[PDB]
Amino acid sequence: FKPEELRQALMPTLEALYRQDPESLPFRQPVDPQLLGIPDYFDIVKSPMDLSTIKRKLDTGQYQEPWQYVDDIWLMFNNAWLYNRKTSRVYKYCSKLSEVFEQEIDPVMQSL
Ligand SMILES: CO[C@H]1CC[C@H](n2c([C@@H]3CCCC(=O)N3c3ccc(F)c(F)c3)nc3cc(-c4c(C)noc4C)ccc32)CC1
Ligand code: NI
Ligand code: NI
Ligand code: NI
Ligand code: NI
Ligand code: NI
Ligand code: NI
Repeated sequence: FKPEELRQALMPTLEALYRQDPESLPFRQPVDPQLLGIPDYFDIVKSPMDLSTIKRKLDTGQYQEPWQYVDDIWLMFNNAWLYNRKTSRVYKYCSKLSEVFEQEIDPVMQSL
């Protein structure tokens, strides 16, 4: 896997997430527990992940192969499904992003 060519295949699936409005809005920056006043967040969520961090990882070439990228995307989703209640807007928005992601990523993984 050449990093620039891998980035060209993976990045459209990240943009597809960012395009989701409002559903990507809680995911575009790292969760800020001090601003949101949720001091238990880093207790429950051991490994934070968000779209901005995944973008930087993609841009800088830290994904050697596509399943590490998939793994971080799902970590983002999984953190929010763990921390947030099923009835909450963030949780529902998370499920929406995951639905978009599976639609986007499956053709890309098969082409890779
Ligand atoms: C500047 O952009 C705004 C900042 C406030 C944000 N916000 C909000 C605000 C505050 C409360 C009321 C509300 O409805 N919010 C909100 C706002 C926009 C959304 F798209 C959304 F789904 C929820 N709640 C957030 C929750 C989380 C979160 C994630 C992801 N994982 O664990 C937690 C906790 C992250 C952000 C939240 C939503 C986007
Ligand atoms: Ni593009
Ligand atoms: Ni939408
Ligand atoms: Ni390499
Ligand atoms: Ni993982
Ligand atoms: Ni598409
Ligand atoms: Ni699938």
